[PDB]
Amino acid sequence: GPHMTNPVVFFDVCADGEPLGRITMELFSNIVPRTAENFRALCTGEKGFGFKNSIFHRVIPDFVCQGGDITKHDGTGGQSIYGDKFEDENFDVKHTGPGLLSMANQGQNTNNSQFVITLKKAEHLDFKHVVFGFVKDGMDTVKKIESFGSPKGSVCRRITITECGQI
Ligand SMILES: [Cl-]
Repeated sequence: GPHMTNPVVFFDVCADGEPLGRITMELFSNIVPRTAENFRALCTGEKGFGFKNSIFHRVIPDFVCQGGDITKHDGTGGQSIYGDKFEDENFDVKHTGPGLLSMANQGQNTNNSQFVITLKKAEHLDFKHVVFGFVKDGMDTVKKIESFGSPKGSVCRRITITECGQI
């Protein structure tokens, strides 16, 4: 669960030139170490690729803010530090409320770099998507991102991760 030894990472987010603030996230390395490590390394950029300058390409109010397509920047791409895809590590954490970080996928064992931040409980994603962290500060920034979304997910401003890293 939450723990002092878990890594902490951040995104600084902008919407068409407007600063939205910083999201700070704790990653459950103690539950899903491979999945947490992937996300952490993508935040620092240490493998030579990562989340910096990527966008939130799909935002559905009352559901998710989705980003992490670092290879195509449109929802069709993504890549992990382990290759194009990696396994669903476990489903020990459920989608019990807002502010959870969960891996996007297109089927079993197809995790890459795409992720969502939840805006609500989502039981239907349990045993389907791996939850690997939570927003510890900056949920206000997440609600700003939500404000630019729409029912089908298109966004009215380009929402970018202008800086990111590990605390
Ligand atoms: Cl302890």
